Amino acid sequence: WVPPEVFDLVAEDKARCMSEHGTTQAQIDDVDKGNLVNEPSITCYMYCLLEAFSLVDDEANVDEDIMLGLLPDQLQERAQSVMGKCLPTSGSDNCNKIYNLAKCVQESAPDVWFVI
Amino acid sequence: VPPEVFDLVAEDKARCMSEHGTTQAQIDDVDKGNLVNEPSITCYMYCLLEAFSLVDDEANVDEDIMLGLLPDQLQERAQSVMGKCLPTSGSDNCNKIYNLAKCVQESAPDVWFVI
Ligand SMILES: CC(=O)CCCCC/C=C/C(=O)O
Ligand SMILES: CC(=O)CCCCC/C=C/C(=O)O
Ligand SMILES: CC(=O)CCCCC/C=C/C(=O)O
Ligand SMILES: [Cl-]
Ligand SMILES: [Cl-]
Ligand SMILES: [Cl-]
Ligand SMILES: [Cl-]
Ligand SMILES: [Mg+2]
Repeated sequence: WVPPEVFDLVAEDKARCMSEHGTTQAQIDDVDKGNLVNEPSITCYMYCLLEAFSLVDDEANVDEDIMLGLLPDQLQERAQSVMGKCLPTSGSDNCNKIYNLAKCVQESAPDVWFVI
Repeated sequence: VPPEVFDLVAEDKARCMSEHGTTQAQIDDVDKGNLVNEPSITCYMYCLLEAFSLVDDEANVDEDIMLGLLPDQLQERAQSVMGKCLPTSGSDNCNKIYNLAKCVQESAPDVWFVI
């Protein structure tokens, strides 16, 4: 046995997603605080992070069951009502659909946000 | 009032470790690629994969979800590893995941991916 090089999937996904969508760290910091803008460098970044855990496919379809598994116990009941209101996604393109979803979630549950 | 921000991965690990009596030291060892066939840690590993929909209630791997964790450039290597290591086998869910982790480690020994 030789020590392997270890890769944190979350870290590697954020590095890749930020590079593939031209996202700045300031932008990521804003997103991590729940502050969003309808600009692809933000919204396609969010999309990219969701897709890397199979929370969305490549056609903006969100997998509710995968999402529920990730959420903590204390948010399960609320999450079911919020996703019932906010899914299926709708918008102008893949990334705007994810924008609209995020905004729908914030409207329904203004005290809840997450970072992957 | 700013929203409370939940760290999903941190929550999932916290929940699994509390369910299985798993210590941070155990999780840190696995994160370094050190594996042992001990339920307190192997059941944690199963729990975490299950939370991510990577495995079902019998520790069967969902191949599309597992491959979906990885970037495009790693799909071929990942598929090769899955050819060697799936389907899972073992005496219970925790042992199935232990055998899977060990297979994955042996099959791609230069690298170790962790949620
Ligand atoms: C429907 C639901 O509960 C959560 C989906 C909201 C989108 C959140 C995106 C988060 C991120 O990209 O960090
Ligand atoms: C259970 C788990 O953490 C999944 C690890 C990610 C997929 C396995 C990687 C294969 C490869 O990249 O060598
Ligand atoms: C069997 C396999 O492919 C991966 C084993 C589980 C690794 C999951 C990492 C968990 C953590 O980092 O806490
Ligand atoms: Cl983009
Ligand atoms: Cl959807
Ligand atoms: Cl479209
Ligand atoms: Cl399997
Ligand atoms: Mg994919």
